[PDB]
Amino acid sequence: RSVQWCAVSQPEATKCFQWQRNMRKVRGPPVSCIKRDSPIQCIQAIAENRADAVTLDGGFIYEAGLAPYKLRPVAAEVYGTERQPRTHYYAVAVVKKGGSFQLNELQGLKSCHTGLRRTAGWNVPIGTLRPFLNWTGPPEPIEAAVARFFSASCVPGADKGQFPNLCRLCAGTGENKCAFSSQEPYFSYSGAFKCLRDGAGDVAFIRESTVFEDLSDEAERDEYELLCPDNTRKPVDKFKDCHLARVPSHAVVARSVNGKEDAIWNLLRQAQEKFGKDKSPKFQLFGSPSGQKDLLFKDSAIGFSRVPPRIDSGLYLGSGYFTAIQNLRKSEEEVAARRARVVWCAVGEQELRKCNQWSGLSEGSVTCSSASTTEDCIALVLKGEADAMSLDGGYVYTAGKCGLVPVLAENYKSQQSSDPDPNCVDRPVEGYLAVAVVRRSDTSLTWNSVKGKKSCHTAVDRTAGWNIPMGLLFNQTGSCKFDEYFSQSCAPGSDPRSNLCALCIGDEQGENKCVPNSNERYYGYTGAFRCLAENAGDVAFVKDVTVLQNTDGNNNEAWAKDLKLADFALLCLDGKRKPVTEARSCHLAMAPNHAVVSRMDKVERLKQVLLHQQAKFGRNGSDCPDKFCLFQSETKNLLFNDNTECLARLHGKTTYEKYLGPQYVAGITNLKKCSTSPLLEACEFLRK
Ligand SMILES: O=C([O-])C(=O)[O-]
Ligand SMILES: O=C([O-])C(=O)[O-]
Ligand SMILES: [Fe+3]
Ligand SMILES: [Fe+3]
Repeated sequence: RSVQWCAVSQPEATKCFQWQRNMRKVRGPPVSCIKRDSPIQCIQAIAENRADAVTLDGGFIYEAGLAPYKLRPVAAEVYGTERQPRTHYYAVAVVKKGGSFQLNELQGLKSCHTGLRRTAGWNVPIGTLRPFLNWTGPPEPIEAAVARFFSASCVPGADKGQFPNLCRLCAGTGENKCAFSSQEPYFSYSGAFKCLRDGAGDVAFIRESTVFEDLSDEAERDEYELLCPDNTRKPVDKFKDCHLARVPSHAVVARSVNGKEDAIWNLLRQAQEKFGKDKSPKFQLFGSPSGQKDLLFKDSAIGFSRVPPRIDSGLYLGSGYFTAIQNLRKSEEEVAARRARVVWCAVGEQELRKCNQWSGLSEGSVTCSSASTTEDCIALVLKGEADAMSLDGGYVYTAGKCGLVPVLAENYKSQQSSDPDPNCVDRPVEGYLAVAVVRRSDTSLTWNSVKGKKSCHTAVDRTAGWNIPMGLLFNQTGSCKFDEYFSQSCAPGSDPRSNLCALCIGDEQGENKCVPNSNERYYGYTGAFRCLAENAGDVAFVKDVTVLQNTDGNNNEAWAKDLKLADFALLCLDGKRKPVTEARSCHLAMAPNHAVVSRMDKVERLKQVLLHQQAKFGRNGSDCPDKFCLFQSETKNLLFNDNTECLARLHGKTTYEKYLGPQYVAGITNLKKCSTSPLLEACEFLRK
């Protein structure tokens, strides 16, 4: 079956045709070409299946990610060199030398841009100069404000109608003037450079390549330089050192659903290899005829790179640049309100309910967001759509790999440095005892003979219930087969078809079996524990407070009502057995305290909001419990552990690595080797 590319022009359809001819020629996968007049029409061809793929600028991957279309990028242009190739470029501000104005002195000058809504020609620069625009906000389109900032401009695609100034130096003819296409001489990255070049403009907003690509001679290059963001002028090659922004390369988007990703990927791979960088005159994928530029793909791209399926437009774009486009549409106050506000990610209904309820008492400082899985919560923090949540030392690793960092850690009752403690915030964290619990009665179960029995775990990927156990057991056999370790388990967030989920029970309705959220009755600390207590598994991987807090009337949920501590025992690594109260000398390992994680941009504020909220809804805080307890769900441990004495200062461990430790870090790494999350795969891709 053939893969239908969408051409947004004549000369692009043409190429696509020559592209066509040499694939079937050369025996390769087939490509059918479509014609349309523009990205949006190309974006609508795709979603009502009238074409399969189209390559697009950052500004449009965005557009394309919106309902009703909702396309997703599947391959990224790679730029640079085979040696040092990249999936990002630099939005630079280029001027001719002789003059001296810096990025702040642009008001009134004439500017040349790539087109309306394009990373480097609109989105980046206008976002950089907002502060000078004196933009009142909606309903007055920013355009209105930029058209008043510069004297004359060329902003292909702007409304000549409403924004005359914006089209003033456009060089096209009649209806071609100021068009979002090749009819307009000053369009895309080379137009905009020609504009500066021809003296129409004063500044051209383009990518770092444009002058070396369009400008043959080095010494010709010497007539231009870059406006750095530090109000300094540096040479055209110090891009790395002087750029407005660093951004995501263009990408082939395609339908999320019935994408035909395979094919696209396969056609690109092949086409890549056959007609890629000087591999076949017979036809060139990244070269356009003389007079033309960037047909289909970006002249001088060096290939394509797959985009890991966890990624959408929003995560493809990056927190920074994604929210930045959003912002071209909100007053300065609404943007500022969003920043003072801490959006919390809630995992499930229950956690969502409590979050709300806090929301109401935060006095607008805390609002709620939600997901049905932790990882889906780390993905919203990344799209800047949520901002914080408390994670197990297991998710601080993933998050860490993703760029998020530990802000504050939950603090639990001490090494008995004691007292109901006044200086907990400054009190250094102590870790928690990851233990292995079994019923007193199974006198013959030991560390050494647990293997093969049925286990109960909090969820896959957490310290206590997965990483510590599974890890002690993996050292010994090197078996990546974590599902043969125990006969049938309850390890939420595993294949509900697999063994790992055989004893899980979903909800009160036998629904949600083996899901990583509170809906599963056997999920988390308390849930792994009750999986034992109802003799579903034989060993549970929890912490010791779990047994204490859930036995001896400590828990008055029927399941737990009659259990007494004396019926439980902990398995020592030594082959011994011990009473729960002896966990200090009888535990598998010491786990690091859950930590609240956030993007780096939001740390100080988060600090604040949380240090203030705990004064009021904390353990020994004000409105608690007349009004609300932040740290009480009652054994559900929603949003935080019910045993958090407080939220304490980091003491410099403020990188998932300093925080977690060489050891712990080493360990997850090994285990993740057997397989990694689609989510860790995605972040790997956006990191490099
Ligand atoms: O990034 C840009 O400015 C473009 O693609 O025109
Ligand atoms: O450590 C664990 O298993 C947890 O925090 O759920
Ligand atoms: Fe671009
Ligand atoms: Fe934990």
